[PDB]
Amino acid sequence: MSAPIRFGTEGFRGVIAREFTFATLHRLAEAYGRHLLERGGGLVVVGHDTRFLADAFARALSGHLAGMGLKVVLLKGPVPTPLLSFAVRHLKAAGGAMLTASHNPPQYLGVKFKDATGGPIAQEEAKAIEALVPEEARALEGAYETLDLREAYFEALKAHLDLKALSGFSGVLYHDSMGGAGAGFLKGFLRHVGLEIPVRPIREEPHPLFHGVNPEPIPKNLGVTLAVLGPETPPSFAVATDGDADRVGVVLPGGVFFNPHQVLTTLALYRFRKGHRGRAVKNFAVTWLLDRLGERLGFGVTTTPVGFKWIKEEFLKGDCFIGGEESGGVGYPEHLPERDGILTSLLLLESVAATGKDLAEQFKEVEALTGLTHAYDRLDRPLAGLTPKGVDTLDGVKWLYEEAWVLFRASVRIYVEAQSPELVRALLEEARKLVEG
Repeated sequence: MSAPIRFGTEGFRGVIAREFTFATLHRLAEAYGRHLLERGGGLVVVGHDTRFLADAFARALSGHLAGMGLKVVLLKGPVPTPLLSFAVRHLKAAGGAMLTASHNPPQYLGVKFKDATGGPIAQEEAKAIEALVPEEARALEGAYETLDLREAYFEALKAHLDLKALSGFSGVLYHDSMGGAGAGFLKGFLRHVGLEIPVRPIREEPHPLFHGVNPEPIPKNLGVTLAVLGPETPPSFAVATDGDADRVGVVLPGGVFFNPHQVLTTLALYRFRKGHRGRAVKNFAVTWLLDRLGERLGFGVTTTPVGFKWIKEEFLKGDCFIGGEESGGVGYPEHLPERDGILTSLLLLESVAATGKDLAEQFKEVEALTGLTHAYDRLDRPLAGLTPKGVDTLDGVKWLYEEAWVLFRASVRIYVEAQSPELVRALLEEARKLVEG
């Protein structure tokens, strides 16, 4: 029969013109509209990133939903996922749909749904929408408004930043947009609040092929940025936002990569010292330095399986101050129960200005306070000369060691954290031979 449209951890994803076609988009639109009408209808906000035809798919989805009876607002131009999520809450909409494949290769596109709280829909809602996908659908049209909420988004951001402290930043901020939707948002925000902090753009021009790399802010896709920062000096640094800017990667002077674990713990420490209380939420693949920081300084740490839905559920409890993943996505409860790479970039900037220490130095302080050294890598039974100290199968299989951890996840992906990059590499080499044949 017709091609079954199965979702994959929130939303649908596929290769453009293969599984992700206008025909499939309209079937998904029908499912989503029926789902919303069953709950009272309302306003729906639609957005898209810079991927090829994302704009056309978004217009098609908007028209279809409008033709079904939903009030629709399509955000003007490519927008970061967090702006779409913000718009949903700001406009008091029943939900939102974002055309994006985030950090995935150029050929992919997908639809990611947000609920009224301005964050990813829960699994239960995802299943409900999936169940309503019809075998066949029509390219229904309808009238809708197209709005620009950039200014309002900037005003919302302002409310969660220490502008006085920010003005003290003495360096330059490089912003590698990777040809993605985060382009111009950092300069925009600063200009919006009259902060004369210089922002030097890198790959700012929107590009469906993201200038020849995957819009995932990791070393293999950051060659150009690692080069630009090579001869730079502290406290200047670069933030690289992914395709839809819900994630960020950092590059320091000398062309040194500052990973998600370093970003998350550095920001957790900074926010904690500013007085924020409650617990930090992290998925299963996040550094154990966060757990240690929490035990050392006095804040709880909740560990969840991989999937931001788990972090959002906890945020809505109202007793959290930060939530993060090993992929660069970080959420701030008092802002939105969503990953926001733009706010993450601005908080990193704030931390450097307020503390007077560049990111590398702030992380060194994290290592001092935790008493642990950090090294990490990912590749997709005792190992090396390490004596195991237990196993944890919350999500996948994690072998515990003294000062080292090895996680196997059959999504096979091997995540390793150890005291040195050399041990990390050795562990991966020995762990690998365990999945060979």
